[PDB]
Amino acid sequence: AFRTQKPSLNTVNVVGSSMGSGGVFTIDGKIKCVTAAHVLTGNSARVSGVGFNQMLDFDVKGDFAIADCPNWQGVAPKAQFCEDGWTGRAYWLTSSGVEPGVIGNGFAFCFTACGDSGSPVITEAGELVGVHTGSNKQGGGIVTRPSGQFCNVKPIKLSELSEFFAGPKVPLGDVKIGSHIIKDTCEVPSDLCALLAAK
Amino acid sequence: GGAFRTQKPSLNTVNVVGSSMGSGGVFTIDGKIKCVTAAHVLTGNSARVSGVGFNQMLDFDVKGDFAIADCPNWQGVAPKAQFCEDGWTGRAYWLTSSGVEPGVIGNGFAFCFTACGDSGSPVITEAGELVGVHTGSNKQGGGIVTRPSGQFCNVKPIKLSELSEFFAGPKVPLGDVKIGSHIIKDTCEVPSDLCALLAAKPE
Repeated sequence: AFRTQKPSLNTVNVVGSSMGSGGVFTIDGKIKCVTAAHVLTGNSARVSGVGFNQMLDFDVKGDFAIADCPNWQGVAPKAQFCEDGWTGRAYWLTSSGVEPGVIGNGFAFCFTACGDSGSPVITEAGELVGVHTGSNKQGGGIVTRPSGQFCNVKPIKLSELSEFFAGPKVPLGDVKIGSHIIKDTCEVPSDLCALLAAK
Repeated sequence: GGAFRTQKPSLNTVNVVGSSMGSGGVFTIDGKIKCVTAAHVLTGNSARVSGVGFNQMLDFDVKGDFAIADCPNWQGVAPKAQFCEDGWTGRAYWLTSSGVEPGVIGNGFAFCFTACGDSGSPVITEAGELVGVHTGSNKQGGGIVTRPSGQFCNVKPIKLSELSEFFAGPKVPLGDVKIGSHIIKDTCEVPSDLCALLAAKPE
């Protein structure tokens, strides 16, 4: 809905013990690929994309997985790991398109689904936050950082979520919310209400 | 409706009915509660202005297609607003009678998917400053916004690349997405937020 129709160019499919996503970036001069550990079969998966297909082996910390792949001839955007404790708007580079979301203090918010595990999560400045791990199917996200630390699906204030969205306040209306959200307001910035109603 | 439009209007939005039916908004400007809309929706320089629990005939001061009136009896939300600076560019919101629609104010242009009834919608920066009021569009996103002075942007041609600079997200390929007759297609990739918006306009 708020997902693009096509993935970004550096987004890849990643198949190991299940099918998920990943992406390719230039980090520390080297072209690398990140995804979620749990989609790999052991430490390996077949990484496919436009003009690419090759098995790769990943270094792993918790659900975070990274690999060298110097055969990538496509674009590999520069991306460093963002500072720990960074919060803000971000993008989930999934295999079925880019979905917008939020990285907050101890939480993540984004509408994701099966096949999205492994998606890179990057800041609006292109810095890498981590990779998508999973969700409660209601916007409550699990993101894992290169350290291996992660956020769980914990209760959040609608008011706190709202701080990450611009636009004048509008009534929620009949828009259903998501059971991990503490509904501490019936009015929300328009960008957020448009996102919530698109779920 | 529009493209990425909220189901409900912002709390300060009003219906404006004069010689036509349009939108308008109520703000606190120079310490006074005022209503802005578009001059062409008025009858002469009057319209009936209504919201929940408010219904009044108002007389407006007009410059070009910009109109503003006093409405001191308004009891609802009325955000403080100052005019934004000349040459201001950035992301903005159109406060229409049928919901809030996101858009962009660029150098000599405006982009937002609008339609009949949106005339008179306040256009405001993400910080809440007033750019002007919505006047009209080519229905494919090329908009005319009229500033308080009466100055306005035409629906001039724009490069897709120049429109891209106002949107965040990794670059992604344009798929199906039809763009808009006034847009010069000088790239086939676009930041994800722009691609999502473009693809959300109905046939």
